[PDB]
Amino acid sequence: STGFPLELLTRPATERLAYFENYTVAHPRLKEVYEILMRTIAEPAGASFIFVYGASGVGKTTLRLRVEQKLTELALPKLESDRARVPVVGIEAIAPESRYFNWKEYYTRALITLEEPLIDHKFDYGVRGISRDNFGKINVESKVVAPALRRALENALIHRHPDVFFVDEAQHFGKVASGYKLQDQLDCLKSLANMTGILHCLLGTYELLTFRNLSGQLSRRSVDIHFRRYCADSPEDVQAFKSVLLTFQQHLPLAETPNLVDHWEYFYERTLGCIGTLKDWLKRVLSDALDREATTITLKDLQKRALSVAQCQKMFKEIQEGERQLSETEADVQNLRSALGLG
Amino acid sequence: STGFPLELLTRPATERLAYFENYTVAHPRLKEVYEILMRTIAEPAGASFIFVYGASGVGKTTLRLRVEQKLTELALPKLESDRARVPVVGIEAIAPESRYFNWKEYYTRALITLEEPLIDHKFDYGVRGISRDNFGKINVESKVVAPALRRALENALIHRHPDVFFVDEAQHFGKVASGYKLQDQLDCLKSLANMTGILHCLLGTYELLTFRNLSGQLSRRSVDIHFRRYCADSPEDVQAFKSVLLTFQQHLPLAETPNLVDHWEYFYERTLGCIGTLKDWLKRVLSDALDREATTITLKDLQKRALSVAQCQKMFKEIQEGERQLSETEADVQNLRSALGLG
Ligand SMILES: Nc1ncnc2c1ncn2[C@@H]1O[C@H](COP(=O)(O)OP(=O)(O)OP(=O)(O)O)[C@@H](O)[C@H]1O
Ligand SMILES: Nc1ncnc2c1ncn2[C@@H]1O[C@H](COP(=O)(O)OP(=O)(O)OP(=O)(O)O)[C@@H](O)[C@H]1O
Ligand SMILES: [Mg+2]
Ligand SMILES: [Mg+2]
Repeated sequence: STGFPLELLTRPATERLAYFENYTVAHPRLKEVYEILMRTIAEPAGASFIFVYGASGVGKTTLRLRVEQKLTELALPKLESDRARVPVVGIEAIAPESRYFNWKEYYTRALITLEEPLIDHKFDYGVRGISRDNFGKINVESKVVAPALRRALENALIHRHPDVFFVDEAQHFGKVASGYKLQDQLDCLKSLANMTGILHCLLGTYELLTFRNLSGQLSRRSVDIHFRRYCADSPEDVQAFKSVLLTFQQHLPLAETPNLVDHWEYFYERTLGCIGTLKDWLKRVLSDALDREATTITLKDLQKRALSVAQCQKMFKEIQEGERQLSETEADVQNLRSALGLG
Repeated sequence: STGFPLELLTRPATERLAYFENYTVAHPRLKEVYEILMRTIAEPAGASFIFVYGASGVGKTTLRLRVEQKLTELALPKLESDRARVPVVGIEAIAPESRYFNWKEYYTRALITLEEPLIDHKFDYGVRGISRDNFGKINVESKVVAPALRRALENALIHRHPDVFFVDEAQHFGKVASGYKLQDQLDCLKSLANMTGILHCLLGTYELLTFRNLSGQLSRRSVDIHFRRYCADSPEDVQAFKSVLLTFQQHLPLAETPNLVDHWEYFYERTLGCIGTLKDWLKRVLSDALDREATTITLKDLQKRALSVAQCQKMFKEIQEGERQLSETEADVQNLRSALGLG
């Protein structure tokens, strides 16, 4: 069957909720973005950054988890033969309490997350302020200055040599005081990548376009992957969203399968085509309908956990201007030819 | 009976005062908001913030206490088997002495409040500057810097894994020196909730509306619960307020039960429909009556401990602006569909 296992109706509420939460659906936009990211991570070819722009509810974190799992699986059979190598290191950027981004905490937490192998792996990193402990976790004193932590992190990266270096929620890199300091931040990241030869992938919302093409040297070693949502002007995206809604309602662990394709306009209204937001909405609706033990979902149930109109109104405002910066037209190509003299 | 026990008349005034103090009434708005908050807490579904707006007088603190007690009771049967688990942790935000909201005190106070379990729970907090003592109290020195406290708090939250982390008086988060820093504070909170996976509930007055819509990412993961007051324009709210007044006068431990529905316009005028204001005003009147040993209450007595016209006039100005900003109309949906192209 193309739907959920019908045995779940005998199971209690927790099992059905867990099954619905653990389900990952495959849709064309996620598939194409995942394929492009796999291709650009297989060989960087003189690139140090992968910029993955995606709106609030597009699947950035779950895509990162999926690619992390696939990279670990692909590295597994040679990992049995080759040691001193991690497949992938995944970290998330921290929004600082102060006005500027704190690089010392970033470096120490990068060392913490990267350095969790089995205790047999000993390297004796540089600087005397970094070591192991009795629990096997790296201890970092408060007296170590930021360049020392950077040198130790560089040594760890060049030793382990991960395939990619994931920095989730990369929007937090833009919290600085000086207007021009954005270039300096991105150049610091580039310098960290260069000595280690480690491809960095930055995941963030459409705000991350502030780091897009702020320098030509940085523009050369960056790859722009757009995790586009589903539009409404294009009938193809509308049909894709309808099909994904059909797949979701097909696999909902309920006694009566609800009909959802009728109010596709309603579902698009409160999700803007985002897939993670729709999945969370359906999860909350399922939890509500399963607390009352109702054999189905009712419209008013969708109205209960739907996001506020003000919330969805503004999300479109930042998405619409975000896509405008990412819009590539034939006019831009012609100006490139005219500037280059190739006309 | 539907009112206070008649035996309390023989008892001295202290027990009558205590009984009226601990007595709590159930009214439709409080029940609805409590149900919504419990539903949101049970299945956050990728939501890290619950912004519980409400005027000063709606019962936000009492709602928080009731939710805390009910969650503790619900988690008790599972807490019998599984240990090292706190059902719910609640802390109150502190208005800073300086011009900026300090985060070091917030982190250390969250660590103190979160970590008060049975001494058998040992988790060896990160960073060497935080440890236990001879009296079971968390020791935090001035040696540690704010990122170290943040790391220790994050590890403690991950290990304990509370269902929800209540933050009362959340308006104090707005004490900043820069306008963009107001968004930066919420970004820091979002990162803290993301990297630990702990649901954060913000309870505050209508000045919390400055945190309502800012960045699409924050809007996607921020539930809005409105603890609306009882308006006078709608007859249903007037009837509910009159029912609350009637049960309050039924529950007043006096030899003679006064007539309170008659002066419902006055109460309102001096309470604006907030149940907490009515409750504490009646508490003051009853305390005066018990001090005078008077069998009943008079309007005069109400006039003695009422609220000044200037006080209530400032109340309605902030409430009027708070409800105006939170007003969701069908016209607003029309622009959203028109902007989305679904009209
Ligand atoms: N294809 C998918 N299948 C199942 N669940 C998905 C899918 N895409 C997203 N989700 C859900 O979305 C959530 C993960 O967050 P998601 O990656 O969608 O966020 P984002 O909006 O891209 O980023 P951010 O966390 O920065 O706002 C999880 O609840 C996950 O179940
Ligand atoms: N439903 C209720 N039944 C009884 N007493 C209530 C009720 N709601 C509020 N109170 C009273 O209100 C007081 C608690 O403060 P309350 O939560 O009402 O304040 P608030 O205005 O919502 O919040 P804040 O403290 O931020 O101003 C107590 O005196 C409590 O007895
Ligand atoms: Mg995400
Ligand atoms: Mg209160």
